[PDB]
Amino acid sequence: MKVFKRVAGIKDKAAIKTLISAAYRQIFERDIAPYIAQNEFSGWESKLGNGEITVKEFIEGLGYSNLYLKEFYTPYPNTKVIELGTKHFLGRAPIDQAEIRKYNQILATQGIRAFINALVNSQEYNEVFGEDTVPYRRFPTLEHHHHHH
Repeated sequence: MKVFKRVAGIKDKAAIKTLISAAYRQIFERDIAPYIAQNEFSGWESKLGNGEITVKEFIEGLGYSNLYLKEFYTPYPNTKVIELGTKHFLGRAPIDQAEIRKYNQILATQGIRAFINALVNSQEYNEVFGEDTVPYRRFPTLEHHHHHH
């Protein structure tokens, strides 16, 4: 039940970097070594800790990192990048085969930066995991809304 989000008062670079380490294990899936994280994102981390950027813009920027894409995109088929990508941001599986075709089409035409940006600008993300909250896995529960047809 360890909930990682930005509290209005966290100016601490240590607590910020723990929020960032959690965001790695959400998006990149792997636990990233802090000495690697300061070689890759030490310049991007300073904006989050001092407050020049939001948590949404930081995390969307982690989704743009070619380290993540080297692992879960460049050796992976585009459709598998959709389900694992949405799992890491929305915490959901893709809705229909047509939903898959749209994320697949955006990634094919624009590219990977537009694909992550589509998952993060999905209305479910901003209303639940907004510009303060980290996208944690949404429990094995998930079952809502399903009424009598």
